[PDB]
Amino acid sequence: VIVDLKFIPEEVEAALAGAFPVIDLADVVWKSFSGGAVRFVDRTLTTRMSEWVMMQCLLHLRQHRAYEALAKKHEWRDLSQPEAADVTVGIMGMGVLGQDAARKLAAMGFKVIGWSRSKRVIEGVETYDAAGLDAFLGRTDFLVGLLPLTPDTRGIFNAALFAKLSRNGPFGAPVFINAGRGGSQVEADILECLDSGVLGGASLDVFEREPLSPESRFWDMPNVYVTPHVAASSDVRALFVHVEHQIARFESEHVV
Amino acid sequence: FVDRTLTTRMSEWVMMQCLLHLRQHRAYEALAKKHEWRDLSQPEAADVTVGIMGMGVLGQDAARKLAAMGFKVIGWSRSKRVIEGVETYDAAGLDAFLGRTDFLVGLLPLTPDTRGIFNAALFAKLSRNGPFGAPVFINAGRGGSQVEADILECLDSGVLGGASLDVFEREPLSPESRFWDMPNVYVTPHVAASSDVRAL
Ligand SMILES: [Cl-]
Repeated sequence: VIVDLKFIPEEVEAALAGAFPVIDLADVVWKSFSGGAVRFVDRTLTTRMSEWVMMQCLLHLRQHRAYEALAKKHEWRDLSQPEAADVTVGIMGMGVLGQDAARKLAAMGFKVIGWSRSKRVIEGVETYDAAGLDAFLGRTDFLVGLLPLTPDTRGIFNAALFAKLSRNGPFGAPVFINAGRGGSQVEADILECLDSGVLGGASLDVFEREPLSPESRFWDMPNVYVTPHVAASSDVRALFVHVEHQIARFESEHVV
Repeated sequence: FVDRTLTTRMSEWVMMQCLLHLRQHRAYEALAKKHEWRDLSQPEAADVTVGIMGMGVLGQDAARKLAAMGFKVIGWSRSKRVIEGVETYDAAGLDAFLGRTDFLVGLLPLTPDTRGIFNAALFAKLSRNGPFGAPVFINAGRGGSQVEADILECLDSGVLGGASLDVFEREPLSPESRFWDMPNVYVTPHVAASSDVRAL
């Protein structure tokens, strides 16, 4: 089997031991069977994404940066701490990813509301539509972006949207979390809102131009968490089980 | 004063620690400090076993929530307990429990049965077969249940790969403690659950 994948080479090399019981062209294609989304539909992407989203909401809720700054000073000091039920997480995007995250955040105690341009009826979650966007934003303390990039979501996360987020929550200023696509945000507005305090903090997994430039100001900011577009990663061992099975079945799905 | 929010608050902290360790937060922050964009190989929660010692109210709440997030979860208590949805181990099953555990979570009360229970000999029985090759220790019960000199020695030797500590043998933790500067140790000042003073 020909393997030409621009993934982590060590993870590919390691995953070949056992797989296809192998012309590895770094010595099945992704920037040379597709390596990602005959396509590969990795069933673990949703649950992986929800781990990242949950982690961001907890990092912000539990004041991780303030406690780490105290730890760096070797200073023992308890801070006033809201519970998850004191914070409304507003999720823009009520597809598979938004629905999974909503359910899990609510089970952890967060108040959760959802938004999509056209109304969706989601069991257990109050949802808002385009006409209800202002009301949705005004209730939201932690804004979570799980939207696709379409013409309707180009630069949707912008200065005016951030200015309509709630300032009535326990931190007095909203937080922005995005793991959809960088084209959905106006990065200059995010930076200016962080500098001005309109946004109290952010978690960004996606950027207008990836990989994020080493000169970006996002890297050093005290209340911004940067991840390199890894909210969900495929396991290459899972890809080969998909290729083995589809190679075997063909010898005995998911054609584009 | 019985603050009804303590359980759910505790589970927030426990969930946060398990995700911080799972998602390699320290490694990604070190990358960010270098302004270096680099993806790391990433297990999913289903690749990690969280073993919770203490299957009272706190342990049960945490176990349920960790399993809903995708973690493999097992529980331990000295007495046999049957807990819906969670595999549990008893006194006789302690060594088996430890050998299956990648992230050890302490949610025990402090009694003569739990005094200094988290010690070098216990850490030596934890799994090294998980995706990081070394176990992690997380404690939010009481500091009297751990032997801090053993935690430090195990971190130095690599017997423990990292830790999250909310409780300590002597609180407040001394400014001279080695815990504060370690790259894979998270320190919180006994705040896994705080009572809301308006409720008092
Ligand atoms: Cl939408």
